[PDB]
Amino acid sequence: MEMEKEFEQIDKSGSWAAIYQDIRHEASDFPSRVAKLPKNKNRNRYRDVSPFDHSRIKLHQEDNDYINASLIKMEEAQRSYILTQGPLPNTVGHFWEMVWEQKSRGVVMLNRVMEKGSLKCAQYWPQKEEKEMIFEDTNLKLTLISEDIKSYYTVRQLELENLTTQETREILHFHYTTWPDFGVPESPASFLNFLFKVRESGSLSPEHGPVVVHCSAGIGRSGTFCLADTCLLLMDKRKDPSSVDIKKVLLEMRKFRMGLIQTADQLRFSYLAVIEGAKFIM
Ligand SMILES: CCNC(=O)Oc1ccc(-c2csnn2)cc1
Repeated sequence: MEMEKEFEQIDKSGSWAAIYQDIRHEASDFPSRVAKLPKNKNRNRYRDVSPFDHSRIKLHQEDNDYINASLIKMEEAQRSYILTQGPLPNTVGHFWEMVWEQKSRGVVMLNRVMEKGSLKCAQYWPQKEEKEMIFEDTNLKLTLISEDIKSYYTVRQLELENLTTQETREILHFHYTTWPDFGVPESPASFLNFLFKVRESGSLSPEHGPVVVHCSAGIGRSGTFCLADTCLLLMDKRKDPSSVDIKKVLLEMRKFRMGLIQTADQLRFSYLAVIEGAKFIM
C-alpha cells in the first residue's frame, strides 16, 4: 500500500499510538548478557538500553571488549550503520577506539551536549584547533582541523592519530544542532537536507567502515536517521517504489538494536520524512 495513503488513513483515524504498540509487541528479544555484567555498569548510560550480544561491537582489547554499540547490517539496501549511546566521561576513549578499529569515515551526532538543562553526552571532541585531546587509556590523539557552522547543522573536520603507530586519518563530524528539546521537527526538511550532506561526503559508502550514529541513548533520533536513509535507498533500487514497507524495514532493524524509534511521534515523523523524501526527486 502506497505509504502516503497509509499515512493519511492513520492521521484521519488518529491511530499512531496503536500502530506504534503493534511494532513494540512484534519486535525481536535477543539476550544482552555482556551489557548486564557488573564490570560494565559505568559503561551504560541507561539501564533499559543495551546492545544484543549477537550484533554488539567488540573493542580490540583482551582487558574488557565492551561498548554500548550495535552493528545494523541492511542486506538488500547494502548499507551498514553503527548505532551507539552518547559517550560517557569514562567511555570517550572507547568511543574513538571503536571509530579507529571499525575504519569509519563519519560520526553523525543528533543531540546537543546539554538539553532540558541536563548533560546528554560528554564533550568528546575539541572546540579549538590549538587545544587537542589525548585519550591515554586507548592511546589516541584527536585534533580539530576546521569547523563550518550553518543554521541547522555544523560539519567538522577532525584528525585521529593512533599514537602506537603514528598513522592518521581524517574523520568528518556531522552535528544536527536544531532537533527540539520536546517532540519532533514540524517539517522533515532540514533533517532530510542533513542526511544528503553525510552521503555527499562518502561517509555512508562501502569503501569505508560503517558510519557511527548517536543521540543520547542511540535508539530514537538515531533510529529515525537510519530508517529514513535505508527506506529511500530501497525506493531507488526496486522496480516498484510503493512496495517499500516502512514498518517491515523498522522491524528488520530492531533485529540488531532494541527500541529503535522511541515514540509514536518519531514513527509519524519517520513516515513523514520518507514520504516527503520520495517526493523531492519527482
Ligand atoms: C521538504 C523536502 N525537501 C528537502 O528539503 O530536501 C530533500 C533532499 C533530498 C531528498 C531525497 C532524495 S532520495 N530521497 N529523498 C528529499 C528531500
